[PDB]
Amino acid sequence: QPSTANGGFPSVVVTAVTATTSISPDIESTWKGLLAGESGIHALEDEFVTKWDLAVKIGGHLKDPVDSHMGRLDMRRMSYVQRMGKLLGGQLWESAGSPEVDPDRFAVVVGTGLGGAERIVESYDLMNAGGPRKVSPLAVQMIMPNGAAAVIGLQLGARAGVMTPVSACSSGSEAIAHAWRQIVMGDADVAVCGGVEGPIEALPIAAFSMMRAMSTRNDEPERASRPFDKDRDGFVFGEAGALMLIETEEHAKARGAKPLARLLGAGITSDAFHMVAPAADGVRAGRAMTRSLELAGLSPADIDHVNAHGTATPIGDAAEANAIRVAGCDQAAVYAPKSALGHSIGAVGALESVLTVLTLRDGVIPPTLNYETPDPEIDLDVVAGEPRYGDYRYAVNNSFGFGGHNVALAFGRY
Amino acid sequence: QPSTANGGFPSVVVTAVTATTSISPDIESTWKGLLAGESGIHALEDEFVTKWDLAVKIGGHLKDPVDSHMGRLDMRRMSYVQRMGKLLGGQLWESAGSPEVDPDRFAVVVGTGLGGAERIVESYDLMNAGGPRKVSPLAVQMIMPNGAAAVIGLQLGARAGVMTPVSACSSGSEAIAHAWRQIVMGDADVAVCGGVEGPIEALPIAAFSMMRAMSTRNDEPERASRPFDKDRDGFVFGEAGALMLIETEEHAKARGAKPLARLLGAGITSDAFHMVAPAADGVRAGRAMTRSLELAGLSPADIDHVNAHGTATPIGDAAEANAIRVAGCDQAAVYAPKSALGHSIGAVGALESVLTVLTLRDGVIPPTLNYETPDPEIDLDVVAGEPRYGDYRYAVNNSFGFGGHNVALAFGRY
Ligand SMILES: [Cl-]
Ligand SMILES: [Cl-]
Ligand code: NA
Ligand code: NA
Repeated sequence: QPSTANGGFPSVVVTAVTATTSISPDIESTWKGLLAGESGIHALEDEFVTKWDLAVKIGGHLKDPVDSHMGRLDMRRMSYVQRMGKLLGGQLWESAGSPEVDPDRFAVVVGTGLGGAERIVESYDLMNAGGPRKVSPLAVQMIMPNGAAAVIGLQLGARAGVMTPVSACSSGSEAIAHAWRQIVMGDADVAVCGGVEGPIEALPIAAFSMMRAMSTRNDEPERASRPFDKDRDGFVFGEAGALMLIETEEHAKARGAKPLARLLGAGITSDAFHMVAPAADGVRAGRAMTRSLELAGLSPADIDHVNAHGTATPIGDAAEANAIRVAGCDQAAVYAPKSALGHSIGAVGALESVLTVLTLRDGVIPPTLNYETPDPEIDLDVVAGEPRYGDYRYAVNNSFGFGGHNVALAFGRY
Repeated sequence: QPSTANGGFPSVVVTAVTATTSISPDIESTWKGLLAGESGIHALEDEFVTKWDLAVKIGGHLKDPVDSHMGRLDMRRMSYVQRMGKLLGGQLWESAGSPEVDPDRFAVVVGTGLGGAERIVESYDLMNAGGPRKVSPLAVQMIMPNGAAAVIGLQLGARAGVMTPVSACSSGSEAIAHAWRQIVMGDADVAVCGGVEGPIEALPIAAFSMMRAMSTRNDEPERASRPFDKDRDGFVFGEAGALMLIETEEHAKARGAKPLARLLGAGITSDAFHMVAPAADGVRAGRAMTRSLELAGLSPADIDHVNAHGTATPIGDAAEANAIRVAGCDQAAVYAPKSALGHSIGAVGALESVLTVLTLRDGVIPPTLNYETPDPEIDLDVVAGEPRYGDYRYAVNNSFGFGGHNVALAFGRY
C-alpha cells in the first residue's frame, strides 16, 4: 500500500502561497493580523443592505479590491473570478521566483463555489436589447465555471491539465487534493492550486440567511463569527481567494526553492445525507481525515493541529466535533480561522490550507476569535485568547462543504 | 510503473450504461438508430428562433424530454440538470440490477458544462419583487454547479466522494477519468460517473454562433454536422445526458454483474494555447491519448478505434487529426458521433464514452454521417456509409473541450 511515509508516493512540498483576504492583500500581513487578534469582519456599507433591509448587515469585503488592480480591458473581457485568478496567479508566480518549469509537467487546479455567475446573467441583457449578434464574441470564455482555472493555466503555461472541481465550501481544498493526485500519479511535477470566489452580494446573503445559516449579530460585527462557542449563531461571509504552488521535493530542490511545508495526503468522502446539512454523526467527514492520514502514512496520534472547517453554525460545528473524534484527532490543537476571516465558499478551503502551511512553518496557531464559552457538546482543544506557540509536526485542514462534500488535507512541517 | 496491463492498477469494468439523446431515451435504441444511419438533428421549432431570427435554426432536442418524467415537486425544488441527473441515476441503477453496494466504497462523479444556470438567474427575480425573505429556502441547493452530482449521490447513497469536474466539452469524460482514479487509488470500488447538460436555448446558440463555431446549414438539418468532411461548417447542438456504472472487476464478479467493457486508463492534459481555440499542432491533445495508453499499459498499435471528439468545426477537426497522428493512432478506425447526435458540451464526452463501450461490446462502429468528401488535410480512416463490423480490441474516446481541456479515455473489450 503506497503512502507518502513509505515512499510509495513522491514527496510533495508547498513552495509558495498567495492570498487576498478581508484583512490584507498580503498573505504574510494577513498572518500577522490573525496573530494580533484582528478581524476582517465589519458592518456592511453596501447600498443593497439598506435597499433590502437584509437581516445580515455584516461581512468582510477584501481589504484591497481585486478591481483596483484591473484595467478597462480586463474589466470587459473577464469575469470577476477570472480577474481574481489572474491577479493571484501572477502574484504567486512572482513569489515563487518566476521559475521556468516544463509546461508539459505543470498543472493548474482551481476550484470555485458559485463561479462566473455575473456574466451569464449579464449576457441575457444586451441580447434582449440588440439581439443575438450583440452578444460579445467573448461571452463563451467569460460564462463557464472553469473560466478562472483556464485563465491561470493560459497565463502561466500549464499543459499537464487545467481542472476545476466544484463542491461548494470544499472546492478550494478539493482543488489542492486533485493537484496532489495529479503529481503523485505521475502526471505532473508542479501545480498551482487553490480556490477563488466572487464578492459579497445580496442574493447569496438572502439564500443562506433563509436557511438560518448566518449570524445576525449586527451590533458587534467582529464578535459575530464564533466557531465552537456556546453562543454561536451562524457563519459570516468574508471574501477571499488563495493559491499555492506545490511540486515534488526533487523539483523544488533542483530549482533552489525553499519548501514552506509538505503536502502529505488528501481524503475526499461524502455524507450522502442531506442537500445542505452535514450528518450529525460526523462519520464520513471523520473518514476523510482518516483517509488523508492513510495516504500520508500517519496515525491520528501524529496530528498535533486541526485547522477546522468551523463555520460557527450550530449544527456544523457539532458535526465537525464528532468528525474529529471519529478520526481520533480530538487531542489536536484546533483553530477556526472563519472566526476572523469569515466564510468564502469556493476559496476558503484553499485559504485555510495556506494558513495550515503557515502554522507548521512558524510553529504558532492564531487565537480563535470570540471563543469565550466552550460548548459542552463540543469538547475540543480550541486555541484562544492569544496565539499558541507549539511543536506542530503534522496538521489536517478540514473543509466540510454544503451538500456533505468532505475534504481533508494532511500537511507536515518541512 | 503501475499500469492496468501489469496489474499495478486494479481492473475496472463498465457494468451498466444509461443515456438520453436526440434519437431516443433508451441507449440501446439510440445505438440501433445510430447503426441505421439516423440523425437526431432537426429544424428547431422553438419560438426563440423566430423571435431572434437566429442564424442557427437547427439542433437536436431530446426525443423524450426530461420533464415529461418530472412531477410538480421536482419541477420546483431541482434545477434542470438535477432533474436530468435524478432521472438518469435511477435508470442506471435499475439497469445494474439495483445492487446493494457498500456506501463507503461508492463514489459519484458527474460533470457539467454550463450547469444549473437557470435557477441563479431566476433567484434575482422574486427577490426584486418581494425581497430577501421571498427567496426559496431551497435556492442554495438549486443554484450551485455541483447540484446534479449531489442529487445523484444522495439518491443512490454514495459516501466515497461526490465530485463535479468542470471543463466545458470535456466535463463528462473528465468525470469518468476522476471516477477511474478514485477507484484505482483505492478510495472506492464502484462509481456512477458521466455528464449532464441543459437543453438548447437562445443564449448558448448566440454565444457560440458569434464565434462562427456553429453550422448554419438550416435547409438540410440532418446534413449539417459533417465532422472531418471537406464541406463542414461548424458544430450542431444535440441534447444529451449520460451515466455509466464502473467498478472493480472483483466487485462486479462478486455480485454477478456482466461487464460491458474495461476502462483501462485516462489522460488529462491542457493546451494552454487560447481561451477557446484548440492548438493547431494537436500535441497536448495527442499526449492525453498517449497518457491514457501509458496508464492502460497499451501501445498505439493496440488501438483499433478512436471515438473522435469531432465537432465539425474547421479548426477543431484539423487539430484533432494532428493529435491522433501525434499519438500514433492514425491507423485506427475513427467514428465522429456528433455527426448524428450533435454537441452537448458537459454531457457529450460521457455519451461518447458509452458509445465507445457499445462499439467494443458489439464489434461495430456506426457510420459517420455526412462524411462524403475526405478533407486532404485530414487523412484519417473515418467509418462511413454503413456500420463497419470489426475486431475492435482497444479504443480511445477523445474529448477536447473549449479552453484546451484534453481528456482521453482508454477502453478495452471485455
Ligand atoms: Cl490556547
Ligand atoms: Cl467504413
Ligand atoms: Na479549515
Ligand atoms: Na469522442
